[PDB]
Amino acid sequence: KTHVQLSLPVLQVRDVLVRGFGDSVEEVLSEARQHLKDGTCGLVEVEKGVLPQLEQPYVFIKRSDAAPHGHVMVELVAELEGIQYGRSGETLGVLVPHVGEIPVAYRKVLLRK
Repeated sequence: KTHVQLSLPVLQVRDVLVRGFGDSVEEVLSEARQHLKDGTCGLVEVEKGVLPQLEQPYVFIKRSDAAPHGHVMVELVAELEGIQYGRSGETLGVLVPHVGEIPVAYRKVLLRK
């Protein structure tokens, strides 16, 4: 399928144990997609002071359209030193590995895969 229905655990930035997916734009997008497929991906909602507490490169989920079955259609955009790789809509948050942190909520998304 070109899209996959996912429910992403929303983590508080100070709980996150693994604060990024790797060391290159290509690696973080790769690893983010693998964790999304394996159900081991969390979401941190972006507010003042969140991103400096996470590791670059960043992987964002961004709204790709204006929401089947409650699931917002999203795609991945990476960012490294202020340059984004991808073009999409509003940020829903930044993806991080999930290694068992307790979430505060779930974000239903339809991921363009």
